[PDB]
Amino acid sequence: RGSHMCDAFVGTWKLVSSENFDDYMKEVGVGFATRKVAGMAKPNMIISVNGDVITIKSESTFKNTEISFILGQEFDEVTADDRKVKSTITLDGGVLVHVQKWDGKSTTIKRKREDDKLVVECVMKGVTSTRVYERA
Ligand SMILES: COc1ccc(S(=O)(=O)Nc2cc(C(=O)O)ccc2F)c2ccccc12
Repeated sequence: RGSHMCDAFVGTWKLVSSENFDDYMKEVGVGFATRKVAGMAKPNMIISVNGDVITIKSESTFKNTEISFILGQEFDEVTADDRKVKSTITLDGGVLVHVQKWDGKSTTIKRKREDDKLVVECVMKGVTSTRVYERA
């Protein structure tokens, strides 16, 4: 197989900034103790592409997680904060758009490349958070 545009995401990334994530987590419904421990974490994110399958791994002192998915195809995800969600990830103009659905709720996480960074923007009921990763 040849190159794909989404190979721009591939690599090893480290969190360098996080803005408003506590208020986002409150809107998502994350409990106090999990918010405090999860907000401290400075994860590494490892993204790989193999054929049609994209794999996103996160490693941190809080939790290790791994999702593998095909664009546009719904999957089951257990999130780092222990929600059991239905997830669908698509590519819209270079941006990975990830919708998580659970318990009648929904949140959207966008991942995009900007300069040498990977920018993660999430939104829940009007509350947004921005988390920025750099190459590790
Ligand atoms: C480290 O505590 C977490 C790790 C991951 C998730 S999430 O469900 O994967 N969504 C997500 C991930 C990122 C990221 O990886 O930076 C940025 C914004 C997000 F909404 C969490 C979701 C809720 C609370 C804590 C989470």
